[PDB]
Amino acid sequence: ETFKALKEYRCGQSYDECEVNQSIYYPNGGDARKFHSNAKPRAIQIIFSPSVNVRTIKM
Amino acid sequence: RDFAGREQRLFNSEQYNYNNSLNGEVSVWVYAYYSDGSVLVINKNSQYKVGISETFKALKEYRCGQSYDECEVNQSIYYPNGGDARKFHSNAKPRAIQIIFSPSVNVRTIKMAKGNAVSVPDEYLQRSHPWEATGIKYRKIKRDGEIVGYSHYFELPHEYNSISLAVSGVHKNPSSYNVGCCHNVMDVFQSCDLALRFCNRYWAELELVNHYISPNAYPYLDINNHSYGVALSNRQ
Amino acid sequence: RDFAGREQRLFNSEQYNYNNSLNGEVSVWVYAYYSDGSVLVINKNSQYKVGISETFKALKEYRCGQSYDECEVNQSIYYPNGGDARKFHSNAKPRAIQIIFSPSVNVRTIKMAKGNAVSVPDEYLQRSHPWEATGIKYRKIKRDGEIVGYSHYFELPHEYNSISLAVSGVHKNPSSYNVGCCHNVMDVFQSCDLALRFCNRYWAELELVNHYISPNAYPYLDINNHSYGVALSNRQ
Amino acid sequence: RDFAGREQRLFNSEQYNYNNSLNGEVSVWVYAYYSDGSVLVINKNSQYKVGISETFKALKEYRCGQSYDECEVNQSIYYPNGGDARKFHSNAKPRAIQIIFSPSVNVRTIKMAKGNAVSVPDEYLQRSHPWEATGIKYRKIKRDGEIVGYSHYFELPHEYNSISLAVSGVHKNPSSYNVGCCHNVMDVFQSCDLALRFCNRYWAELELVNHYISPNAYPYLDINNHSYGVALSNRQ
Repeated sequence: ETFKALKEYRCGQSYDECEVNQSIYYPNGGDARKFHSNAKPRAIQIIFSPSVNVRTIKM
Repeated sequence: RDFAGREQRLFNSEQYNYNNSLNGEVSVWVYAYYSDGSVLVINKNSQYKVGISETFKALKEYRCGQSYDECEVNQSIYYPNGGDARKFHSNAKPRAIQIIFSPSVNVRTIKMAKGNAVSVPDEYLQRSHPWEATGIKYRKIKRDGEIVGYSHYFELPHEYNSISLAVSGVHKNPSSYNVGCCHNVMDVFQSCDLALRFCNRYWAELELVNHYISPNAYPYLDINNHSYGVALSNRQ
Repeated sequence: RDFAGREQRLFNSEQYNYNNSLNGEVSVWVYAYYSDGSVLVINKNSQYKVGISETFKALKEYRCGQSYDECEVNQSIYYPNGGDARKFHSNAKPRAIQIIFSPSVNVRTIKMAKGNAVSVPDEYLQRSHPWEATGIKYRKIKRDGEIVGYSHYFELPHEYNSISLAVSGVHKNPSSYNVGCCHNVMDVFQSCDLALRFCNRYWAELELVNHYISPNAYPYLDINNHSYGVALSNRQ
Repeated sequence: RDFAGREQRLFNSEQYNYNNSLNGEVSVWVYAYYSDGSVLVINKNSQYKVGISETFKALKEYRCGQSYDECEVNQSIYYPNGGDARKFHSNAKPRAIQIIFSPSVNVRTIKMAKGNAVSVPDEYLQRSHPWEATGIKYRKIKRDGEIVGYSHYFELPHEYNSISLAVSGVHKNPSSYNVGCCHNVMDVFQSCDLALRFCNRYWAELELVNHYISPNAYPYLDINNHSYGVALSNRQ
């Protein structure tokens, strides 16, 4: 996934968040009205099924 | 005895050489140029081999935060007079494309499928070879006598230039070790999963050079034929 | 014989001392910190004594020019499962609070009522003392060895930290003259009417420091524990 | 020898008695009842004395997340035929009011200023006493023979019942210690700053009883004359 694809999207509920992205790709590159976008993930968890071979996992 | 000097030159040379090793990246970028002066970039970075494939509709200009008519434009491009569009020429169609590869590609492996608007490489499927080997057309992007990238640039200036596009290249490998043979083939399959994609639309080529090409040390060739990138081999 | 020097030092000392006199201001600020990095400030400035009191709803983030769901969030915070909200945690809830007093406060008079979301100080009214004397928790904000303000900072990092908040302090008075006794009591009642309030939401702590704290010569303690303010007593 | 029993009775009695001490809360609630069956509650909780004051406009129904016409309604209520409203009777006007005090009030100190729509207590300012002492009208809200609160209920069923409203009561003090005399007067001034306010609109009296009155152990008297609250003095 891209950076943008991991951000929160609430279907049925954007211009500012486009500029947030621009300001994250390059410092001071965007015209965003916020210091921290709450649509950014705070954490990630990766889970594999027990059928994986753990030694082959790559990130 | 100038060890700072020696280590600076080795640090840059190691970067050059690592990228060109079989442990390093190969990268492709597709730039689509619109009449409003904005530029869409799609980038993919992967080990072993890399490519990008987009539909006609995916290459058209989209300004996030700023559609029914453009849906009908598409219908009228798939089949003549097939849509109910209120415009002769959509300004969301790209006017030109530039394909850039990293210097770690082998240029002889570059392949391009430049289809029509319904995603057929050469008029009808029955007569289509699925790609063309276009490496001979790529120009060297050079800085300080070093090849920093490879460029293919083509205009789509005619009303009939309505395209789907895919491109692919393989990382150089001047060894006789086949990275896709039985010993490593599953690692190539994993590389498909591990490739990282980026896309964004910049309002102007200036913004593209200043905030995308340059900060990332990427190669670029601008509309005035000026080369951008960073030479590293045996350089301080 | 350097009269410019002497007068500069006296001008600053007079400012320090005037503020600490019974003719001077006492000021309180409440800063609420949101997860988007924005900061709401509420300030009150008054003679004799000063305070601020806000409801749970009043402390939540409001971006002017940029609601039904947040109304239901409130209902679900007043009573568990009492609302029809489409979110587990409202990002409009403050994550932290900082209380700052001017150096003219008497720290021993500081009182705080930190209620629950229905404005009850300590679980049920029947068992609530209406305030706590929290002065012992205030840190000195210092510049150049001078106390420029007093700070109490507390996080609300848990889902259950849903608060109403009031704070109050009295201007220092090392005299035995009671400003609230019969000779001056009506002037204290008028001071209630005369207090000036300010509130605003700044997009970042940077903007708060640059455009609110610093231009006004106010004390501040930032999230990196850095002190801001202006030392004036016997200083040029 | 049943110490669990004894301690349970003392725990409840201590709550009853603490609230009635000079260290405890006194609380007032104003309930405004609308024709759609919704109820606005305003609560204030403070030491020593407490009150609420609202304008005519502030008492009208507001459904958050769900105005020009209602602005003109106001104009036509301030002066007859003064507005351009598209309705004879605004359903946002309250139909009734209930004032409830905590049992820690002294009923003889209760005062109410029930003004007209332009906030004048009795027709013209020149002839207005600024309040009426209405304590004799308050009913005891009782549970198990214990007074859990005091209630004044009045309908506004006529088109001309268009009101501004303020109410105030003092915490009981059967001692001869004057809490507002010189030794404690500044603490009463701080209590003004420390009072906590709450307001909310519940869709039905059911929701008000279930999610506001009952969870908080507050007194209430419903439209069927049923009493709610918790008796604590010498009770398990």
